[PDB]
Formats: sequence, structure tokens, C-alpha cells
Amino acid sequence: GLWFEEGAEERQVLGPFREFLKAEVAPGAAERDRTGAFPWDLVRKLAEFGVFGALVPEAYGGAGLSTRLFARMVEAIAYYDGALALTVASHNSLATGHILLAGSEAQKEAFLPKLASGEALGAWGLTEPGSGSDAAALKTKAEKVEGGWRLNGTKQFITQGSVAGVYVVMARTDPPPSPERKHQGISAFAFFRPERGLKVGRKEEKLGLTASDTAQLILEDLFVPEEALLGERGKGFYDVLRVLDGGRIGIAAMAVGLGQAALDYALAYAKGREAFGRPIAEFEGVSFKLAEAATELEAARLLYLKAAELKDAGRPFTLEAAQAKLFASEAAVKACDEAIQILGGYGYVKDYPVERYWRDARLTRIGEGTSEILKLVIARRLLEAV
Amino acid sequence: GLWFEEGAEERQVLGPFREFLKAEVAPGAAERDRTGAFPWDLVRKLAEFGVFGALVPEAYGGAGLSTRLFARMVEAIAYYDGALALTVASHNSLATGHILLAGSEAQKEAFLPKLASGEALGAWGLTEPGSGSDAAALKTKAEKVEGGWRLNGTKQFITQGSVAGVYVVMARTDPPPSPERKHQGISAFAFFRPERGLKVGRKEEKLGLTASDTAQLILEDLFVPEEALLGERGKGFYDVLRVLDGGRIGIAAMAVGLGQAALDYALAYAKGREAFGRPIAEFEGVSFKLAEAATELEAARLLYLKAAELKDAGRPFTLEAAQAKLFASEAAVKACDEAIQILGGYGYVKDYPVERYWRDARLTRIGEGTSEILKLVIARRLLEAV
Amino acid sequence: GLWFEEGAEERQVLGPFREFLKAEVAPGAAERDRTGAFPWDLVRKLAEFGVFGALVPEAYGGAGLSTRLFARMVEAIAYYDGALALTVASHNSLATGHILLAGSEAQKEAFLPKLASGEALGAWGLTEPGSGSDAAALKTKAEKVEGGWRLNGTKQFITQGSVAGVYVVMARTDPPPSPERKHQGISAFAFFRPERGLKVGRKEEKLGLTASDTAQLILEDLFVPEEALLGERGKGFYDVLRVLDGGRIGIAAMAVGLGQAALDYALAYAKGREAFGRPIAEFEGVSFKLAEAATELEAARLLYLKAAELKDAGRPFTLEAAQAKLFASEAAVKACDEAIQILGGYGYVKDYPVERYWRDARLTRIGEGTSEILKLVIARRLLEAV
Amino acid sequence: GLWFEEGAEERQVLGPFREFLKAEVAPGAAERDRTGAFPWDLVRKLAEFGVFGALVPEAYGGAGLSTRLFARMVEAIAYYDGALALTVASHNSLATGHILLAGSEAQKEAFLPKLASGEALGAWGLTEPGSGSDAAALKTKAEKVEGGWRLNGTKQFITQGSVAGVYVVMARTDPPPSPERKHQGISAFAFFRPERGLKVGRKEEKLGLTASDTAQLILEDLFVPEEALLGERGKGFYDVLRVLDGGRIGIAAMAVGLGQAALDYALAYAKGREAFGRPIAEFEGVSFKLAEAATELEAARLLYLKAAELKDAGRPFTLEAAQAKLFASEAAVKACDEAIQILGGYGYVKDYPVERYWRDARLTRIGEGTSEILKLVIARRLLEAV
Repeated sequence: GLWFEEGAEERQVLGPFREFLKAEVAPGAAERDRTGAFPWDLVRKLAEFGVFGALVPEAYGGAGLSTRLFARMVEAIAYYDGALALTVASHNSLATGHILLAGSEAQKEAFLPKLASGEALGAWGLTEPGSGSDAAALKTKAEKVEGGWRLNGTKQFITQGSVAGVYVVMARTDPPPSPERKHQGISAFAFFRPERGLKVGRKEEKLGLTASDTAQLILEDLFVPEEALLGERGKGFYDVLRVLDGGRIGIAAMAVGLGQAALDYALAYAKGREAFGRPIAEFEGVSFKLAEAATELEAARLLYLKAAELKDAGRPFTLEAAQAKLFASEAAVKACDEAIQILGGYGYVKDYPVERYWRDARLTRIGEGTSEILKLVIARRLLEAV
Repeated sequence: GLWFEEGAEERQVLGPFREFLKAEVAPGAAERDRTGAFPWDLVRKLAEFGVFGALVPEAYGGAGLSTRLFARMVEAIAYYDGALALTVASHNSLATGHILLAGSEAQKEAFLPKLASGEALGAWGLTEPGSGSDAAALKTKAEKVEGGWRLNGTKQFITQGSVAGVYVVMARTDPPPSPERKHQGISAFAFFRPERGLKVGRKEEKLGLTASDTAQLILEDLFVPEEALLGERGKGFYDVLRVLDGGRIGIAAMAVGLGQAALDYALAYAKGREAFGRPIAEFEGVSFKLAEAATELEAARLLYLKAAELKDAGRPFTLEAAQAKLFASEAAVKACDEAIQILGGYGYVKDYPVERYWRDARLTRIGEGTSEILKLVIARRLLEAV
Repeated sequence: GLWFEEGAEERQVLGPFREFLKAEVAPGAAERDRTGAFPWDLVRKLAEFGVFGALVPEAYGGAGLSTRLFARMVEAIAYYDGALALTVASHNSLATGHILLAGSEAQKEAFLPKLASGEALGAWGLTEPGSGSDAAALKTKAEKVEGGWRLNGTKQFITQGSVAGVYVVMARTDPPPSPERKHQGISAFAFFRPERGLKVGRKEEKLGLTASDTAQLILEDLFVPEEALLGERGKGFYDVLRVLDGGRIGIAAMAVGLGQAALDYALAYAKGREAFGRPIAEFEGVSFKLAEAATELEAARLLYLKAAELKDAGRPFTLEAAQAKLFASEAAVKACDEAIQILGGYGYVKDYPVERYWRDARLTRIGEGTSEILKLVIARRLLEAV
Repeated sequence: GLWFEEGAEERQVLGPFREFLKAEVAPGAAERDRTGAFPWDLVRKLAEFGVFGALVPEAYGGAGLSTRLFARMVEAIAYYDGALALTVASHNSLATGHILLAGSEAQKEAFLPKLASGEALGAWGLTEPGSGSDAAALKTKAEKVEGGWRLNGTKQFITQGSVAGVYVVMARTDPPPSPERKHQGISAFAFFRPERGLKVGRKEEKLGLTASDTAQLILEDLFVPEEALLGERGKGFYDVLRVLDGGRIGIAAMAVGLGQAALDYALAYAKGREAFGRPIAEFEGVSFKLAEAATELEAARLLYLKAAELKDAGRPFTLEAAQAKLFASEAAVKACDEAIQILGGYGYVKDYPVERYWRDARLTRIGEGTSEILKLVIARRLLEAV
């Protein structure tokens, strides 16, 4: 198999994985989108495929898979269930990926094994009501007290926020030297679900990804031990950036999966549905949409595979991960909107899955860095190289 | 006031109308989008403004308003409630507009008064499971029997389908001379809610316009009197086309209203929300979106006003109505998608109205002629003029 | 007649005007695009029509036409020759328009008569090598001396720069209170072609609009009399913006003219060229383009008509002129690009006019405020009314 | 190294090649664009490099390079001179590629040696005045006569048409079984520059790629020997499509090269030009464009690398070559258009290279299958696999 194709090893894993997804995940996707019922049943089963500890090395109880293979597994999941894919992508990339990145040997031995097994799902709290793109503008604070820390603040839109067993939260431990350096003085804290000090806010009704747990977290004089400190004090934001680079590859894979599903459905539909004495696929008004979407999704897949490769190769991939997520999310939503158009009135009804594909994919242009933010990251990298 | 602005007469009507909408319609829009509960309460009140008989001449119990003023009233409604605007636009344009167009004096006296008052809401059944864009491919049939007709067929996605008091259905009464002339042999039938022969199918769960009644109609040996025949036998499709031309102006106005709402919200939000030490509106990534959307919505408003004028002037407006609806629906959905982007994570939650604006507006690119179909109508008109 | 339509009086002027254009201007458009030879013959013939004094009141020897009619005339000219259109539009809108706006009674009696008759073509020099979008950053200075002022500096891309009989140059006369307000302290100066002190720079070849005089101006100790100061000292920048508001309407009209010509050519072509056994117009890949372009340029036409309307009514039109120019230029260029595509290989050869239409129209997105600048202007106004 | 990256061996060839290009090709690109003077000097110098025999096996005197490496070389050439790139790409892909694909051992020994050394430039004549996209509708005929065939007809837009030493022309030899299958009955003929019978037509000026030989060919009772028949009689069309599949990869590479040059120039420019007190690169209106273009052309590069990869592996690549060409051409032209916008007035003047990049790149969306045609090809393949 050529680089861009699934290798022998990849398809031996992805083949049965896809079969499992078709039989156990696809059937309840439409219902979960309506009820928002978290798939505790599927989490248990996916954990067995090492899906919840995919990048965690076996030494800590993980699957030790590569970024490339995991990215493809996320795309396969998203194809059948967007919410589940966000659940998997975020769990692995943010909470887990952050502990794997800055955690001390002791912290990794304590947290990784439980995250990797699905026993403890990971929530990663960066965003707050008053800051999203400008993440370093967070107001949560961590006061140094006898024996550890006391945290106070609110996190917004945290996935796995209400179902998490392990929480990673960013808070200011020191004042910034200047306003343009507010990213300094921020630290990260890793801890197990507190018995008190952490309450979840009102559930969030979302446009899509209904079964994905997203919640507001309110920390009230929450005490965490000295061992909670993750990474160097005051330099937590630097780790956040690194963590976000990795997560963007997964979100890009997620976008591609939803777009492909929408494209596959519109293709099949256009081939069967007929108008004016022939399949509507025979009208360029329809076929051109399919051709453009397919071309962009393929380009998007190549981009995320490339970004995954650079990471697996221990090489910088900030620019490449930003480009993949930006291109994939934009192309995927576009493809999904066109699939809706192609199905006509049926694209507007919940009896068919394309309207859901669009609603689910739509978040990919917002989460882990809006398209606008990513264009800034890309341009900056391009400009300093000049 | 200049032509494109609201005249003295227009604002004396639209001023209090908008006040009524803000106070009585806007408050329950979000809820209706969640419950799908048809606003019987608001229908009664809107009828008083002559909203359900706007184009019907006073002689038949209508408001006798112009196309231009009604179009603006539809835009004002859509601004606060998409479903209600579709309810109003369709009621007036299709069922009612068709009876006003081809009805005999006797039929107009019997139907118009009740439609115009809101007593009997109008359903217009053209679309079927197997034909949408290719409307003349409908399979419903009308068999000539003693005393009238017997209809058999299924209509799909009929607004006011389950709540209608008056129904207008298209059915084949005669075989077509050839396949390319299948539009021949189709007739229309106007009748009051049957005591039998007409059952509604399973409610339709839609991406948007939740509180809008859309239903499948199954005609089972439904008998209608000789007086049910609307227009000349076998030439009903010609009336359908004429009726669709008029309706497209209303749907264009509808699109503009939803887009404007989305634009107004994103403008206000971008002016308040701040990031990196300043209002996000100060970032071109955001401001450019607002500028493009506003420019296109204005162009869209001018286009539908123009189409409305040509109709009021008794002049052909097929091309102009197609251009207005196409431009407005496309621009409106685009503006709505950008408003979602601008609100970031908040654009993804139902606590805010932009996600609803998009879901509601999305249908405008599909209903009463898909954008693809409209481009065909436009091009054909352009080509024969060459 | 109907507002958005050409009235009886407009047709009486435009109808005969178009025939003149078709017979005297069209024939040599291709050649002028190749040689860049300034059309003195046509300038003289158009002047006899009062085209170069369209907006100048009859009291000063002009035609006393409305902005609406002038815009339509610019569109008509542009349809056949982009360079002539720019020549005519800039002359009337910039140098002439500025004197008509801020000039005293004496200056108007002195300049307007000769500009309106064409005896003197007007050049308006604002842009400099080091500032275009940021025009208030201009460096040309004029220092007070006995009898008047002495101007020193260079101007870039000045239309009519080398053939003009009257010049209006912007130069700093007083230091800016700060950088944030460098616009303050700039003045305007009107004067007949100098006997000495004004040098024309090495002419540069343009992508298009070849036959339009576009020159660099070098002012070396240029002396102008007291009566040269146009408007109040140091307050000329506000006048500059007002002048640009008006010019933008003409540039919008110019863009529409070129896009319409490209559309018309594509229509006729698509109707006669056959592929796969049928006119290519019967392929949606071609017809959809035709439909989209026609729709957008009509919309573009309505926007500049609106802007012109507001101006003729003595009302604010800054936002509207920006929207008209932005949309017309963007839509026109796209339409011209599509026309090239529709002609296939023939769109790439100079024996056909479509590649020239694009090259000519391409400047409309840059001159008199780039599309980017216009979006800022539009957004700011929308935000202020929020 | 990593697949999507230039390997050590590729760099050993490309690195030195680029310096040669920068020093010998770049200097006169602007002048060649103005004079249209065919670069014999550079052709001769490139030939000494085996550039004109890149894909020809060493056994026939060629360089025996992979499709991947050749594509990258075309991108590199195109970066500095579009016309040279087309000259090189068409030569290798079309006339040469066709003989290498369908030619017998004798023909290959006779033609390949001279084509690969550059001693004879290849011209491939398929397109005619009355057929481009519908190439199977060609009218040139070749009738069997004693000793061989006599060809009669005209070819349009033939690259290397007037300077070639070897020609490959497609002509009908047998009547089509029906119109739906006119492709059947077409044959290909390879022959050295005729002593008589071949006439070059009045050269026509192009929008861009001025220095590339593009000529009309008039065949009047042209005689070619028995050994001229390339491939089997009446079955040459299938070979034509295969030849086009390969050529499209080179056209994709060519588009990427031109877009990259435009991007690089815009980057450097945006980094040095200042407005409102800062490099214009710090304005999202500019930086977002830079980010989008960089992202799309990388994506475009990955697509043609993939297509080339499939071809080198002897695997089907029709769909992939179409996608690469479609995306690269569309993205490149847009990037070049944005670069013009970013330079403002300077993008409109010929003293700067961006307006040439666009003019050169514009043909990539038309030649070797228009974007519209490619979408049909892509869609059909997607539908077949559905």
C-alpha cells in the first residue's frame, strides 16, 4: 500500500473496527442525537479496542498506537456517530494527552492507567464564559494554601464535564508581568473527581453532537493536593498550545468522517433518486457538488495524515495541524450542506441522516480553535519563515 | 421616502405590526422551535391585521394589500419567527393565491372569505413522495365519477397539511399526449376538509421551522363535487407555475427576514463581546463577514421589492421572482452560517437564536423551487431573450 | 416608469447614446487595448455631448444630469470600452466633482466651464507611492509663500495625469495633531496645467484599461496662486472622502457595464457553440454560471441605482456607495472570469473580447478603495447603527 | 524521507535545478511575456539536462525519471516561467508520452531518442476548431492509400505546433458505429516534421503564456507512411484519454508552481508594505488570504503527488489526476488573484510579476479538460464506485 492508503497493519485493525462500528454504533446514532443519552454502553466496548488510551504507551496501560492510526480511527467513528467521535477525540487529546505530555512519572502512573481503560473519562477545562479564542485571558485562579491549592472559577463548554473521572483545569497561579504576556502565570491541575468544590452547571442544549457531554464547571474553593500541579508552575499555557496542536489533528479527522458520510449518502441517493426521466446525479447541478466535495475531502484527509506523520516523526506540526483542521472542518461542513441540498426536502427531515451530519460537523469549525484563529496561526508561521 | 424605503403608508402599517410582533410573537419563538406547538393563539391575532387574506381583495373579505407590502410583512414576521412566516407566506401564496387566480366567482365567494379570516387555513398539495422539482410527474389521480371526482394519491411535505380547513390538490385527470408533455392532463381541486377520504400521515420531524405544520396527505377514494374543479380541466399545472412565481417573492422576503435577524444579532454581539483586549468586531475576520452579509441582504431586499412591484404592475415577473428567491435564500443562509461562526461556541447553543435562524432559513433554498431549479428557470428566460 | 427601470427620459438619452457607442467606440476597443493610444478623437466627440460635464450644473456650462443618469451612462460606456469609462467617470467624479463640491463661486466659474466642455480634462491626485488605502498618510507638502503656495511631492496612478488641463492635488499644509489624526492638516489645491513645476513620470503598463492615462506626478517647487486652495486649509480630507463616495458609484456602474458585456457575450456564445450534440447552454455547468452572473449583476445594478438615488436626494450615501461598489466590482470580475471559462480556449485568446473585459474590470476591486477597505467602511457604519 | 516531503534524492536534483532556473530562466520571464519570443536558448540548455526526455526510459535516451520527480520539476519551472513549464510539460506528457505508451518498439527507437534529447520538440494535435471538450467529435480524416495514409483537417491550440520536430495527430480512419460512440474509429499517427502537407495558421495572441508556441495546424493531403499509425486502427481514443490522465498531473504541478510564486511574492510584499502604521500582513484581510492560499496549494501539491504516485506504481489514477488538476488549477488561479489584490495598484502594473502569474495560471483551468469536464469525470467515477 502507498503512503496515503491504509497499510497492512492499519486495515487489519480498521477492518474489524469498522465492522464493530456499523453493527454496534451506527444503529443508535439517530436516537442518541434525539435523546442525548450518553453511550456508557459503547464506551465500555470501545475501551477494549484501546480507543480510550490509543496514544498512551502500553507501559502506562495504553494501546501505544500511532497518531496516524488513531486519527483514522477517529474518522471511522465520526462517520457513524459525531458525538462519540468528539468524546473519543477530546478524551484522548486533551485531558489524557496533557497528562501524558507534562505529567510526572508519578502522575502518569496514577492517571493514565484509568484514563486509558475508560474507567475514568477525561475532562479538560480551559475555556471560560469570558474567554475562548483568547484562552490566556482566563479568570480561574489557584491560591496556594497549606498542603496544596484552592481553585475558584468557571469553565465553559467542557466535554466530559459532567461524566469525567479525571479533570485537568487551567488556572492563574501568578500575576502576568504585562498584559501582552498574560499567557504567563497560568498553571494546570490534574485531579480525580472531587467529592466537593466542583459542581456542574445546567446541561447545554446544542445544535448538534447531542449525546456528547458538554458542561459548565464551577470551582468553589476546590482544594487539590500539591501533586495536582501538572507541569511547571506558571507555564501551563505553553503545554496547552502543544496539546491543542495534537487535538486539532483529531478534530480534522473527525470533520473528514462526517463529510465523507454526508458525501457517501448523497452519492448513493443521487444515483437512485430520479427526476425528469433520469437519475438526478446526471444533472451537473448535482454532480458538480459531489465532485467538488469529494476532491476537498480527499485533500483534507491527506492533510491530516501528513500532520499525524510529522507528530509521529517527532517533528514540529503546529502549522500542519492548523492547516488540516481548518481545511477539513471547512470542507466537511460544506460537503454536508451540499448533501442536504442534494436530498431536497428529504435533506430537511430527521428521518434521513444528512441534516445530523451537518449539525454535528458544524462544531468542527469552532472547537479547538475557530477557523479564524487557525488562519492567524498559519499566517504567523508563514510570515516568520519569510 | 425613496422607492426602496418604506413609504408613509408602509410604515404606518409596519410600525405597529413590528411592535405587535416584538411583544406577542418573539417571546415564544424559541419555545415553539422546541415544542413544535402550532401557534393557534397568534393566528387569530394576526388574522386581524389581515395577514391571512393580505392579497385577497376586500370584496371577498380580504385586506386588499399590495404584493410589496405583504412581502415586507412576511420579512418582518420571519425576523422573529421563521415557522410563522412560512405559515403565513404559504397560506396566502399557494392555497389562497391559487383559488384567487383560477377560481370561479362562486368558488371565490365560497373559499376566499374563510381563508382570508384565518378561519380556514389553506393547504396546497403538489409535491409527492416520488416528485418534487419535477412536479408534473405527480401520480395522484382524479377519476371522473357520478356527481364529481374521486381522488387517489399521496402528497408530501404539505404545509398546513394537518391543520387546514381548505385544501387545494393537483391530480391527473387526463393522460399526457407524450412524456415531454406530462404537464398536460393535470387539474386542480379545491375543497373543504373532507369528513373522510383524507388522512394525515406521521408528523414530520424537521431540521427547522418546527412549529410549522408540514404533513403527508393520503387521499383514499376521496370524493369531491364537480364544483371542486379549479381552473380548466387538464391545465392545472399552468396555474401552478403562475402560483409558484408569486410564492417565490414571499419566500425571498422570508429569507431576508431570517438573515437580517442573524445579522443584527451578530452585529450587536460582535460589538459587545471582546477578545485580546478589544471588541471582536474590530477584527477583519469578523467585520468582513458582517459587511458581506449586510451587502448581500440589502441586494436581496431590493430584488424581492422589484419582483413584487412588477407583479403589482400587472407585468411578467417569473424571472425576477426566481432571481429574488434564489439570491435571498442563498445570501440569508450564508449570513446565518456566518452569524453562528461569529458567536463562536455560543452560536452552537440553543440559548442563543442564531442556530435557529440558520435551521429555519435553510429551507428557503429548497422550498418552492430549489436553487438549482431556479437557476434553470433564470437561464432559460435569459437564453430565449437572446 | 418603475424605479429600478429605465424611465422614458433616461431612454431618450441612453438609447441614442448606446448606438453612438456601438458605432464609434466599440470598433477600436480591441486596438486601443493593445496600443494604449489615448482616444482624443472619441474624447472630443463625447465632449460635444456634454459627457465630460455630466454632473456640472448648466449654470457653469455643464449638462446638469442626475447622478442616476450619469451612472447609467458610465455603465453603457464601460460595456464597450473600459478605459473610456474610467476616463469619463474619474474626470466627472474626482477633479470636477471636487471643485463642484468645495470650490468657491469664483473657482467654479473658472474651472467648471472648461472641464464640462472637455476643453480641459481633470486629474485628481491623492494617491502616492507610499500610500493608497491609507491616503491620509500622503507626503506631498505645500508651503505658504508670497502670492500662494509651493508644492513638493509625488503622486501615483493618477488618471488623466499627463493629459489634464486642470489638476486638483492634496498636500499637507499643517502638521497633524497626532498620527491617529494625520488626516487633519491636509489641504486640496486646484489649478490649470502648470507652465512649469509639474513633471510626468515614466509611464507604466497596466494589466488592463491600457488606453487610460495613468501617470505618476512629480511636483518640484510647483507654484500655485492663493486662489488655488480648494476648501478650507487643513480640512480637505473630509472633502476627499465625500468625493470618493460619489466616485464609487461611477466605479460600481463601470464594473456592471463590463460584467454585463461579458455575460451577454457568454450567453450568445453558449447559445451557438455545440458540444456532445447540443448548445453548451443546455449544460448546467454553463447555464448555472449564466444565471448566477445575471442575478448578481442585476443586484449590483440595483445597489448603485439606490446609492445614486440617495445622492440626488441630498441624503447620506457613504454606506450605500461602498456596498454598491464592493458588490458590483466583485460580481463583475467573477462574471467576467466565468465568461472566459465558458468560451474555453477562445476565452484565452485576444481575438475575442472576454479576456479584456476581465482585465479591465479587475481594477474596479482596487481603485477608489479596495474591497477590503470598503468592507471596513461598511462594517463600521453597521456597527455604529447597532 | 516522509512521503509528502521532498526526499534526499529529489533534493539533489531539484535544489540545483531551482538555482539554474532562478539564474537563467527568471531574468527574462517578463520580457518573454511581452515579446512572445520562443526561448530556443533555454530549450537547448534544458535539453542538455534531459528535461525534454524526463519520462523517456534511459534505453531510449531519456532520463528515466519517475512521474513524481517530473511533476515537481514542472512545478519548479512554472514558479519562474509559465510558458516554459507548459512547453516542457506538454512535450513530455502528450506527444512523447503517447509514443511511449502506444508506440511499437521500432517507433519508440525512432522517435523517443530525438524527443528526449530535445533535438525534436513534440506536438500533440487532438483539439480542432469545432471540438475541444468533445474531442471525439474531431473531423480530421486519414484515408488509406498506397504506402500509408493521407491526412486532411485542421487542429487548434496545438502546443509546439510550429516548432515541433515530431507530430502526433488524431484523425478518423473509420466511421463511428453511432454518434453515442463516435470515439470509435479514431486513430493516432506519429511522424517527423513533414516536408510538405502541413501548414501553420495565423498565430493568435493569448491572455498569457505568451512565449509558448500555440498554433493552428492545417493538414492538406498530408502523406504519412504505414509506420505512422500509432496504436491500433480506430482504437486511438482510449490511448488519448490515458495520455491526458498523465498530462493532467503535470498541469496540476504547473498550476501549483504559479500559485506558489504568487503566494511567496504576496507574503514578502505584505511583510514590507505598511499602511496605517504597520505591515499590511497584520491585517486579517490580508493574512487570512495568505493562510487560505498556502493551505490550498499545499493540499493541491499533495493531490498531484498522490496521482503521480499511483501512476509510478502502475495503478489506475484517472480519478486522482482529475482531482489534482481540478483542485490545483482552481486554487492556483484564486491564489494568484488574491496576490494581485494584496499588492493593490501594484498588482495591476506589469513592473511586478503577479498579474502575469494569474494570466499564465488562468489556462490551467481550461487546458487538458476544463474544470467542468473534470468534475463530470470525477463524479462519474464516484458514482460507479457507489
